[PDB]
Amino acid sequence: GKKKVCYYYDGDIGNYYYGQGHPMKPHRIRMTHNLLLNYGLYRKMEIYRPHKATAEEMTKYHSDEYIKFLRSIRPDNMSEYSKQMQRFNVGEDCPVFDGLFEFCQLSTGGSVAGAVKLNRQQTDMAVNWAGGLHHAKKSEASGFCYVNDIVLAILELLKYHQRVLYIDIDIHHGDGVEEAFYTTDRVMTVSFHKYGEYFPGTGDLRDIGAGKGKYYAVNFPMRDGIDDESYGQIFKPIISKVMEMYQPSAVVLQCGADSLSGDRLGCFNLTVKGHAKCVEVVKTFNLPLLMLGGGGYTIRNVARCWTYETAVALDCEIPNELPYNDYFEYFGPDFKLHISPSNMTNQNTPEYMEKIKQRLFENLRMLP
Ligand SMILES: CCC(O)(O)CCCCC[C@H](NC(=O)[C@H]1CC12CCN(C)CC2)c1nc(-c2ccc3nc(C)ccc3c2)c[nH]1
Ligand SMILES: [Ca+2]
Ligand SMILES: [Ca+2]
Ligand SMILES: [Zn+2]
Repeated sequence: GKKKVCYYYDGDIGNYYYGQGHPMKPHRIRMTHNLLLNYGLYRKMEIYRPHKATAEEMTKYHSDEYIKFLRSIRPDNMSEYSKQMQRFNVGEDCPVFDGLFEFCQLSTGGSVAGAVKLNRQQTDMAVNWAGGLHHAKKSEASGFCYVNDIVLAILELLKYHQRVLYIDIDIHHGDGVEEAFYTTDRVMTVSFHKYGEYFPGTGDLRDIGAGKGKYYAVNFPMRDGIDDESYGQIFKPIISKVMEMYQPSAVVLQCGADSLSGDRLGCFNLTVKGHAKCVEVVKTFNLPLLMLGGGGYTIRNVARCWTYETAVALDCEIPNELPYNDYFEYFGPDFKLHISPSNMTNQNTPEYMEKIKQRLFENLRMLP
């Protein structure tokens, strides 16, 4: 039936700025919030302002030196940290910007607070669109991510859940999360991503985990142009088999919107309905679920996507005609919620999709 949904948002999140020309735009979180408020989606959700996660909470995964660096570096003192900046990969993709640490604290706070709420059985679903920063490593920033809120949220869920399933539908491989849990069977990581001449270069079909974690990392490598039909045909069968074999007690779903058609950095062809079908599939298993954001670089489409996925979480039908909102002009020329796919060729033939699915099924047969 219909579930209780808790949503995490801090009104200051949209003011963090990565710099001119940087594709990562925290303002998309504020556009999402304003659109979902104007659709009236606040009437059915408990809205919470996340606390600022402490350096101590972040060191449950990240190194003390790395978190100390993030808490200390500022654009005005960067000159004195050239050595640490290289060591921690702070540069073009992961720049130093005003309020960087506070941005990490808010992104992380939402994810950890959502995990605590789920652990206490006070909600069925927890949503943090500011989270899902899946590339951050133990002592290194990567791919616009500095603190891995997902790993921290999973560590929190592991306090009450023996097995946690992580699913990542961002176009980029969820490498930081996969790496963090690569040698354990208490987390199964499943990533669907573009693979081949594409960041971060990891997520081959043959990367399946190591030691006690062997068979607990699942990667579905895809080519350009995947559409709703093709994605839908492999997502539900894979997730159903993973649910059957692994029997997780909690799920974390990274909803990176850069897998949508027309994304500035992505080359997939999903519509908002095709992307949201993943949320519908996961929600059907009736397990405690933490829904997170991630990529998404055509910001009007990210706001549409996450507003629709919040409506999906709430089992609320919302009209295609967009309500008036603070960013109404960004949704022209149509002013509709749903998007059309492009004429791009789907390089993922039906035979390729079935072959990769069958290889993943062989690996899933190896679970106990
Ligand atoms: C939030 C989750 C997520 O969606 O998975 C994150 C995606 C991260 C993508 C990172 C990717 N990085 C890369 O491909 C790494 C090899 C390089 C080195 C750095 N240059 C700037 C780009 C090539 C990349 N970087 C860019 C890019 C494009 C334009 C930029 N423009 C500016 C001004 C600054 C940084 C810029 C970075 C595109 N692709
Ligand atoms: Ca992914
Ligand atoms: Ca694992
Ligand atoms: Zn991405």
